[PDB]
Amino acid sequence: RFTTGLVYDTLMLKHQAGRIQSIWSRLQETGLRGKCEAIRGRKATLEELQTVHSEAHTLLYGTNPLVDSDTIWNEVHSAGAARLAVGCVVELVFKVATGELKNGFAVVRPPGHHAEESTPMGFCYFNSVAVAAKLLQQRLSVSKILIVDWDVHHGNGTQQAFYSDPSVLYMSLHRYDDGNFFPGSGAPDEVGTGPGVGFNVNMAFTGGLDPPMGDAEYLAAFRTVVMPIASEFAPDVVLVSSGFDAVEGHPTPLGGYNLSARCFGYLTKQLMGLAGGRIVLALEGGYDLTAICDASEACVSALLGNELDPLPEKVLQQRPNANAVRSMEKVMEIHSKYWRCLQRTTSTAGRSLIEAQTCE
Ligand SMILES: O=C(c1ccc(C(O)(O)C(F)(F)F)s1)N1CCn2c(-c3ccccc3)cnc2C1
Ligand SMILES: [K+]
Ligand SMILES: [K+]
Ligand SMILES: [Zn+2]
Repeated sequence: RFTTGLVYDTLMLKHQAGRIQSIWSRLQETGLRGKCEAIRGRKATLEELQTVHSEAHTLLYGTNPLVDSDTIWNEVHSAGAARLAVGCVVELVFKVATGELKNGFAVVRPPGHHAEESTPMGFCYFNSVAVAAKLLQQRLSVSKILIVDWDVHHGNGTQQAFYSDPSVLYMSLHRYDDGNFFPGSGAPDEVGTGPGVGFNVNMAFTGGLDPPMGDAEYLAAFRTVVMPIASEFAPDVVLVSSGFDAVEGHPTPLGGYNLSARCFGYLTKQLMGLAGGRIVLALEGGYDLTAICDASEACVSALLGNELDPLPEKVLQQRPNANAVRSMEKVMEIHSKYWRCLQRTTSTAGRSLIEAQTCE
């Protein structure tokens, strides 16, 4: 059936209910699982992993040496789970990209976007989303790939992986606060290198939690930075590093923002307007079970084409806070040098959604 894909595998579970098991259960209980096609995953091959990572890294963490969660064998299993997470994502990406499925959501762990060429970090061993993109390039010759990363932390590995490639547009929305938030990378001025100059976009929020960024601020960032640039780029496939740690309920250092889960349904629906709807979302961060389950539900519902719960009038009427406007305007200023959609006008970043619409 030409519909929404899901990927999930119990061999990724720690105990052999955590995050991915709670999400899977929510999708079952709400009936959304019933409307999707659940595919079978597989371990990534060592060669696939080596499209992004070094042979030495892949051999060390990818190979089995041959479980109490409070021993070193917990981390050995997590590295195994990571190898499996990459093959689950690759499989879903290819089924959507070939037209077998319309779109997809990958319920996987551990996350991948912090993993660098030969350095695991931030709970990440292998960069699943980056590996998928490389394989779409090398095996299907896909001309344009947009990667959107809306986990609250900068996706340092994915930026690295494509920093000189103009055929892949990497766009990260993250808390930055002038280099004082993990992992410390992803300044707005990091725009790419060589031929890839201008094809790396760091929508970096600065100013701290005075006040925290919420729905109005991210919707405005999408209106002003993400969709204008993404539309002009005109990708053939969209991949999303879909972390949900920006949702309300994730405290100050391991989160700090007050997004609603509902807002991610709307962000998804917007992204569904590109690439003919060829979109796959892969779970990254977020850890509050209720928040990540609410958000995963909202995203899958959007992908299935269901009618979304209307955002509260309060959100639609809210002008973004001054820190958010300052942050958006700094990003636009830098990227006007590279994108026609940012050269034409002056900033309307301070308007609410209704105001932006009314003035059009
Ligand atoms: O910010 C992170 C994250 C690592 C990975 C994060 C993620 O992006 O949400 C991912 F990768 F899991 F999806 S978020 N840190 C910094 C704080 N931290 C800690 C803390 C230790 C002491 C006090 C507060 C936090 C343990 N491990 C970490 C990793
Ligand atoms: K991000
Ligand atoms: K790039
Ligand atoms: Zn995160």
